[PDB]
Amino acid sequence: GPKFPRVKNWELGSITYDTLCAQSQQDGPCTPRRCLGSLVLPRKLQTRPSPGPPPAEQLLSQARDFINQYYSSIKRSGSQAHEERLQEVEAEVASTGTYHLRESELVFGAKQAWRNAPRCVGRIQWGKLQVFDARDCSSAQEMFTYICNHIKYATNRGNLRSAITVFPQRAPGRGDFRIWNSQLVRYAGYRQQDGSVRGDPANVEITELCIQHGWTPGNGRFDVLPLLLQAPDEAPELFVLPPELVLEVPLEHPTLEWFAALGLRWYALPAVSNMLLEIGGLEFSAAPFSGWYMSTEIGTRNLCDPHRYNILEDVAVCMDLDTRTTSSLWKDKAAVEINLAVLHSFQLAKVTIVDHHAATVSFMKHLDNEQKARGGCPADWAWIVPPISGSLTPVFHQEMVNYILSPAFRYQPDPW
Amino acid sequence: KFPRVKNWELGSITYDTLCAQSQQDGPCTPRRCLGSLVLPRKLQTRPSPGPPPAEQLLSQARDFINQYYSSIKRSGSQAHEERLQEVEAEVASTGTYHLRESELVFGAKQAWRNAPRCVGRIQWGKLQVFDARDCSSAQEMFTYICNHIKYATNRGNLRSAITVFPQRAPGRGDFRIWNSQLVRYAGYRQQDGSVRGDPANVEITELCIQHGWTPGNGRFDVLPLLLQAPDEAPELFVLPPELVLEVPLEHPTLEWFAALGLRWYALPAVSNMLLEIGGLEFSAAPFSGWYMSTEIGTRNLCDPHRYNILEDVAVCMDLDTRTTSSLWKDKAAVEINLAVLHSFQLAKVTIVDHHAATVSFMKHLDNEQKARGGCPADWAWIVPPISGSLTPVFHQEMVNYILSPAFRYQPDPW
Ligand code: HEM
Ligand code: HEM
Ligand SMILES: [Zn+2]
Repeated sequence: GPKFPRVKNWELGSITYDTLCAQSQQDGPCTPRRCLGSLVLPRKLQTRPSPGPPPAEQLLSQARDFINQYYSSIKRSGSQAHEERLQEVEAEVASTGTYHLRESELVFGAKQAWRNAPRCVGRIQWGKLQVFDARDCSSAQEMFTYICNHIKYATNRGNLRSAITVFPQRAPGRGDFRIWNSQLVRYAGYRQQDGSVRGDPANVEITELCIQHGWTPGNGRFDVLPLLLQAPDEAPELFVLPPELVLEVPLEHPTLEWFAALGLRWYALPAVSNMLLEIGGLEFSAAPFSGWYMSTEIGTRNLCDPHRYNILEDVAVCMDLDTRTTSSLWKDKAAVEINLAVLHSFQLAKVTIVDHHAATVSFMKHLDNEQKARGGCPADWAWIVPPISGSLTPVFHQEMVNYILSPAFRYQPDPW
Repeated sequence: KFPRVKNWELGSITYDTLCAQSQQDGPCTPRRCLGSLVLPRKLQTRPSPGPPPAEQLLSQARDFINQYYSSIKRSGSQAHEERLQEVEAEVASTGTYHLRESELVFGAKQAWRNAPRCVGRIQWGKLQVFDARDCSSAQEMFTYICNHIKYATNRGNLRSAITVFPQRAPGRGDFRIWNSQLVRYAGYRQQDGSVRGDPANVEITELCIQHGWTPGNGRFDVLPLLLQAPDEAPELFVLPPELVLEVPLEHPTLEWFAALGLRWYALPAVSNMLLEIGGLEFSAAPFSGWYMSTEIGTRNLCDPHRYNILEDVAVCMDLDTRTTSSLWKDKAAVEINLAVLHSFQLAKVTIVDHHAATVSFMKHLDNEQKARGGCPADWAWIVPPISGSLTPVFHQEMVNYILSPAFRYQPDPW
């Protein structure tokens, strides 16, 4: 049949062929000999800091592909404007070694990067992204201003709006604009004398970096961390987010009245700030983006991972479950109630959130839309299927093809 | 060259060097990963009307023989040398060769050990191997199969086993078991497309009927076996009821669960896969172990295209099925899995929960890292269908590749 990957949905028995993968221009980590699809950070995309200017011949090809993508999106491929733009880009790279995007090209590129993200289950929303152009930013202080405005706009008192703020692109010999923190909102992780951790263990390194840079630490379990912002060729500067700007939700349970006594909580805005946005070969090292949470991220991963808050046993004990044996399914029961508490609480506080059932059903719609629009959709099964009740959702039974398309969001090395 | 493998829960790292011994290609390429696909597009097992290239077969045979003698610490011995000559001599003159029982036993265990989708491999060394290569008819296949079932069931104290029927031969038809498993519940299509029983077994149910079976009309009617000897139409055999151990499902605290009339068989025995050892192919080699509770409680009973009982259980529990956010599906699923564990435990039938199973698999990974420098594993199949990240394997990166001896899918015989 068709010389493309055949994809089956085992629930419905339907079949599709992915032809979009034919457009991938960047190799992944797999080979016919072995599959490395489960690796979180395979040395592939990894945007290792490439100081010296990038080969003009390579950048040019990437730039042309992106410009072609842009003109195709507005249905003017081959037009005079299309060829003239191509000429402009080639001329700008010729005399300067790099080039710059027009406003509309950046908006298109940022949305495409999200659309192309294989690990994102919320892509049905890809067309609705507020793109803040901060390419005029010239200092760490100004970065903070842009970031605070982003947070205010995106949070919108609980009715969250997806958004991305784009700071100046990378340039040869010159330092990068960087946000040291992995997310705009992170809870401190304080190493204890006995080796344990109070707070979020995932943030021990950034917490210590903040202290090394003048931050006076607290001693709580949910202390919001300050931001370490870095402008070109300068040491990072510390900035404390005004409390009124960081919306949080105290967690309570719909029927278990004691759950609220646990003093648990989480912040409303998920905003990734350490990834690199790549568009037409241009690299935006500082381009924080945010959406809204799927409840399992908080209730299952953040609160129950053994290496995170690890609250499973505490909650199970409160529920008076038999934690001495696996067959009682105490972990399963506790996790369900914790996830329900997250949903209930966000709903009570009128803060946007989506449960894993609703999110996956919407992602299935997205796959259908994309099959028609582009002939496929790059998707990472291991990241799309939720961390709890996997097979109870539709995506579990849907085979997926994973590949890299650009524009794209990529991991990049830590600045320190 | 060698992939770095990290466990995100513990921060530990290892390097898989075993993957270098892989000689068979998977479906992935640097351009795109097809790791989530269930069946191969090409990695199938094409017909065998003609003898496989002597050179290819010979290289596979030698490699296997080398594996075998290394396992008994007699590599380079006189026995090793002479065995290689025997294989060389038989292939050169006949285009094929035959395994010794001791080698078949080693090969079967290795095939299990190499299965990337199996989370129960810590048990790989404990496998009862029944040599059924002296079988010449469907009737004899039935006798062997019944004996396999009796031994494996063991009154509830399940024991892993495999029965190996005659290997495939050039230009001759294969010995085959048409059913995907030795124990399967019928799936009867009714008036308006709906299905009574197991929807996964509609096609096989109809085949049985077409071949003379008198169909029942229940939700859990055990199907008869369609056994096929070379180039003969399949023959129908009804398994003696006393040989098929079943477990009535009830819940530890929910009195009404038993009223649902749910049940499941004790013995999971895959019968439609091919066992490949040293280039030889065994088209009929049913193998069995014991169930992990999620297979029954989550997939078999809750999959939308299976018994799909989630909503019935939810209503009996008086849950709010009005919206997804009440997590009624999650609550119902947990209780259903608890009922499975409780019931099997009560009936004294071997079963393992997903937490205990994954912990043992993590031990297996460590054991294999020391013994062979790695372990092929398919993440999507190792991580349980419920409570994925609540188990250790979720946080463990895995490398998937094909090693031989191996169990592989093959075309349906009809
Ligand atoms: C509208 C709400 C959104 C929802 C519910 C959603 C949900 C998710 C989830 C559940 C993950 C996996 C998280 C993990 O397991 O670590 C994810 C990953 C991702 N999402 Fe979305 N997303 C949304 C918005 C966005 C936006 C606005 C962007 C970018 C413009 C985006 C870009 C990505 C990327 C690049 C990843 C992978 C990051 C990584 O590899 O760590 N998402 N998303
Ligand atoms: C002793 C207890 C055992 C347990 C608890 C166990 C558990 C499992 C589970 C949970 C699966 C995935 C099932 C699915 O999702 O469809 C599986 C697959 C598999 N197991 Fe094991 N296993 C055991 C014994 C065996 C034995 C005895 C063999 C072979 C001699 C074996 C060979 C395999 C193979 C080849 C697969 C993949 C089958 C397929 O592709 O559909 N397992 N096992
Ligand atoms: Zn792969």
